[PDB]
Amino acid sequence: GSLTEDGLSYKEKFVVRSYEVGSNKTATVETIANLLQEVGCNHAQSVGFSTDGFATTTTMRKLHLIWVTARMHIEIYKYPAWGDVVEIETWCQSEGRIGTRRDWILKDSVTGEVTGRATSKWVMMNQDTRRLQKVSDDVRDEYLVFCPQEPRLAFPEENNRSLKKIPKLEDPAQYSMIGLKPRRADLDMNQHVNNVTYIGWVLESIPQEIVDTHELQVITLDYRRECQQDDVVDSLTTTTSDSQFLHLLRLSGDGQEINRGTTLWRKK
Amino acid sequence: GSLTEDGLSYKEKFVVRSYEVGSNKTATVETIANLLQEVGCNHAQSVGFSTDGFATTTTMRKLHLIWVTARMHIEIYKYPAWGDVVEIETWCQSEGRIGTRRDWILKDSVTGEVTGRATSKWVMMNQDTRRLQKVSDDVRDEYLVFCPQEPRLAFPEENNRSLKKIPKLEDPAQYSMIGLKPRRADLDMNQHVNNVTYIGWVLESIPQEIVDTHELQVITLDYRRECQQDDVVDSLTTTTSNDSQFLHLLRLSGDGQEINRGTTLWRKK
Ligand SMILES: Nc1cnc2ccccc2c1
Ligand SMILES: Nc1cnc2ccccc2c1
Ligand SMILES: Nc1cnc2ccccc2c1
Ligand SMILES: Nc1cnc2ccccc2c1
Repeated sequence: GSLTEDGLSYKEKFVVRSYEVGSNKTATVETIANLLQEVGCNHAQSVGFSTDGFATTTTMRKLHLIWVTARMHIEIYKYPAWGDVVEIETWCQSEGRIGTRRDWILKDSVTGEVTGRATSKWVMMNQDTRRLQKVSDDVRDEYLVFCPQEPRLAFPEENNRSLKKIPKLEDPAQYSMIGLKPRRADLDMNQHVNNVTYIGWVLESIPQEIVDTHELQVITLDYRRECQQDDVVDSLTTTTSDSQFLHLLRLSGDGQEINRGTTLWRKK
Repeated sequence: GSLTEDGLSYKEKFVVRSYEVGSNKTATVETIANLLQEVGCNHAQSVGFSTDGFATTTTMRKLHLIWVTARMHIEIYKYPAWGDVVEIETWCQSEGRIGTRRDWILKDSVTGEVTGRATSKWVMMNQDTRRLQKVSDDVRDEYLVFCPQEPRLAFPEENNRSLKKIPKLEDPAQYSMIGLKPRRADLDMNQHVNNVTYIGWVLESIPQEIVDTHELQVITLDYRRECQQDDVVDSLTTTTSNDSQFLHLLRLSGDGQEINRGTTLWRKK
């Protein structure tokens, strides 16, 4: 792909592959999430940041500081069929001392219509202590020149689905998938579990009949803790209602929370 | 991509993606196997066959007959780095009434050098009864016009690694990864476990130290039985050997029913 005319956003076109589609011959939400991650990487490379998924500056590298996803929000109107070309436009925006935001717009290359949109909140943390730091003055001036100065939101709606608090699921869960482990294909270049894997694990506890009669429209996911290579996960789901669900990912042993989220599904 | 000038082979270029690489900053063998599957699907579409992974004709669809992988053989000399463009050329060849063969050649787009090669054996079977059958003349004549008439082998060698019999691993296995289950991302459009998942499951029992100090050079995998969506798998490995060789076994964690058997060859980095 390439940076747009103003150098404040990045665009890339993707053809949907045969192994990237589900039972309804269209891309899965995990395929979409992978393409957003890929276009975010190419945007970070096109302007000089690191490309390991942390988008760091030389200053951030010296201080052992990385960017970590705290929240992901995805809304899909139409999943592209295999062979279809999808165009994704992405940009970053500063959210003061709290962190950074990356937004995406998905379009049909042939019609030009918006078929999806995503937003994500990123926080700064020490890679070793796993702490959390306010965006310091020195670090923000290094990335602000690559962000639009006026607000540019994929989800502009005054107080919408991406800014609501997610509650903690109470036991007993209605549905569950237990004993979920990552394999080497679930790890990234830094040997950490890929963020898309957690989306897949959340969806493992959705009953088969929902998957067979409904299409996933919205997904909001909070990232509270990372699952290590040798950890085992339990995926929990309860219907809160269209069909809505509350989700919970937690360590199979102690029940330590790793993720919490919500999904909205539409009848086919 | 596109069919070549003679319409007897297909070529496609792929850029390596950020999520497609491993710890060495290069594509994994599972990424490669996925790209071979993708280029095979585009070749089947470019000449009118089905695109569900079974590459069927109207005659085969009428008889509930599909093509299934019996063996996969992959040899990688250089794994492409992310951002690198890899060009894959694929073609089919008839192997009499036994079945068909699909071959691949992987190249560096910039240098033009061969960085890998693969071969696979496919058998014809009834979708429902799961019973294999020898290719009839009516079925053979429908695909022969899309195959080179002279033999065209990715592995031409007098006695090569892709035609050797794989023995059954004996208990106790040296290494093992137990309780492996497929998720929805491991299923294809027909809700069957993707063939690349079995390659990943085989490699789950290779010790971390080998993965950290060696690079996978050769992998030969036999597909004896399919793992169902609700099945659990056990992955077993024993060292059989500057190079490291292993014997592999995938089997159902319950009854110990065999699903796959294979061999891997690794070279020191
Ligand atoms: N409607 C969809 C889309 N993508 C999915 C991805 C993983 C699991 C279930 C899904 C259902
Ligand atoms: N805080 C950041 C991080 N990475 C970026 C990559 C491209 C453009 C703007 C960015 C801002
Ligand atoms: N050297 C390699 C290449 N690809 C792999 C894929 C899956 C697991 C281990 C691997 C090791
Ligand atoms: N037996 C088959 C199946 N699919 C093919 C696709 C393209 C060219 C030749 C083929 C032969």
